[PDB]
Amino acid sequence: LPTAQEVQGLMARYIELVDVGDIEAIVQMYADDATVEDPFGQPPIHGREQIAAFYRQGLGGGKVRACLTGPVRASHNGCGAMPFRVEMVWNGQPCALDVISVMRFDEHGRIQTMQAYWSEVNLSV
Repeated sequence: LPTAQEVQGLMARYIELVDVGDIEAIVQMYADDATVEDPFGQPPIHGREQIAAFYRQGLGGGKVRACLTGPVRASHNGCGAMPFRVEMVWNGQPCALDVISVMRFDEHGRIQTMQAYWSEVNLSV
């Protein structure tokens, strides 16, 4: 179970992998029975293949970017939350999405749950 400092490291690492579009590396941060709610409110996806499929759908095009927009806030029970911005490209038009992601990590340092908070109000062109 990661310490607060290890949570900050793991979650900053997540953002880096997203930014460079390494699907394989991201999927491996997840526990075998992880769940992903993205956007939070939608039904959760479960299992490594479905999570893999999710990240391929979003990052497969290659041009997607991401960076932290403030520090990671970490707990002493293996959890953390971070604000970030995702730059992506629907029709050639640059757009940005503001997101906050909440993660719970398991006893092996792997992501057990991820919840990503955003909606259309957080999208800009």
